[PDB]
Amino acid sequence: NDFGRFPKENKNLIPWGPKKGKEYDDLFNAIRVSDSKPFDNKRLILVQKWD
RNA sequence: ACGGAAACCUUGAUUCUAACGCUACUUCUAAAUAAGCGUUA
Repeated sequence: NDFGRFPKENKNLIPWGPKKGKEYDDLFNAIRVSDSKPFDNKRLILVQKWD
């Protein structure tokens, strides 16, 4: 989206939301990702950032 | 020492019976708690 002070993403490129008088066209409402069953704290470590 | 005197337009009566402010309607739609590590030493 170049119509602005600095560029940003075009959120309307993949259509989402309801439209007035138009058929519902949300693709990523059809993809529904559930979360995980909780795992244990025995699987956790204390890593550090290296660049 | 009057066409005059005496005489309640009065008694008893429920503006009452029956009737759902009800029927239908997702607070809904997309969205990684994530990005940047320069320069000096």
